[PDB]
Amino acid sequence: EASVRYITYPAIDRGDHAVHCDKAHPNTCKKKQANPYRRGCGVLEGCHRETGPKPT
Repeated sequence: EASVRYITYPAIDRGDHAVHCDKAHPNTCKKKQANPYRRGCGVLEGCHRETGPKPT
Protein backbone atom coordinates (compact mmCIF):
# COMPACT_ATOMS: atom_id res chain seq x y z
CA GLU A 1 0.00 0.00 0.00
CA ALA A 2 2.61 2.53 1.17
CA SER A 3 -0.27 5.05 1.42
CA VAL A 4 0.77 8.56 2.46
CA ARG A 5 -1.01 11.93 2.87
CA TYR A 6 0.07 15.40 4.04
CA ILE A 7 -1.89 18.55 4.84
CA THR A 8 -0.66 22.16 5.21
CA TYR A 9 -2.51 24.98 6.99
CA PRO A 10 -2.89 28.39 5.10
CA ALA A 11 -0.15 31.03 5.40
CA ILE A 12 0.91 34.31 3.76
CA ASP A 13 4.49 33.35 2.73
CA ARG A 14 6.51 32.24 5.79
CA GLY A 15 9.43 29.90 5.04
CA ASP A 16 11.80 27.97 7.33
CA HIS A 17 15.01 26.57 5.76
CA ALA A 18 15.15 28.92 2.73
CA VAL A 19 13.04 30.66 0.06
CA HIS A 20 13.63 31.69 -3.57
CA CYS A 21 14.43 35.39 -4.08
CA ASP A 22 12.65 37.32 -6.84
CA LYS A 23 14.91 38.84 -9.51
CA ALA A 24 12.56 41.87 -9.54
CA HIS A 25 11.85 41.82 -5.79
CA PRO A 26 15.09 40.22 -4.29
CA ASN A 27 15.14 42.95 -1.61
CA THR A 28 11.91 41.48 -0.16
CA CYS A 29 13.34 37.97 -0.10
CA LYS A 30 15.03 37.13 3.20
CA LYS A 31 16.70 33.95 4.47
CA LYS A 32 15.61 34.79 8.01
CA GLN A 33 13.14 37.26 9.51
CA ALA A 34 11.33 38.49 12.60
CA ASN A 35 8.11 40.32 13.45
CA PRO A 36 7.31 43.30 11.05
CA TYR A 37 6.82 45.65 13.98
CA ARG A 38 9.98 47.39 15.26
CA ARG A 39 10.62 49.42 18.34
CA GLY A 40 13.81 50.94 19.77
CA CYS A 41 14.63 51.79 23.39
CA GLY A 42 15.33 55.55 23.75
CA VAL A 43 14.53 56.08 27.47
CA LEU A 44 18.29 56.60 28.12
CA GLU A 45 17.64 55.65 31.80
CA GLY A 46 19.57 52.41 31.29
CA CYS A 47 17.15 50.03 29.54
CA HIS A 48 17.64 46.50 30.89
CA ARG A 49 16.12 43.21 29.71
CA GLU A 50 15.90 39.87 31.54
CA THR A 51 15.00 36.35 30.52
CA GLY A 52 12.15 36.29 33.04
CA PRO A 53 11.06 37.51 36.58
CA LYS A 54 12.51 34.44 38.32
CA PRO A 55 15.00 32.63 35.90
CA THR A 56 17.06 31.70 38.98
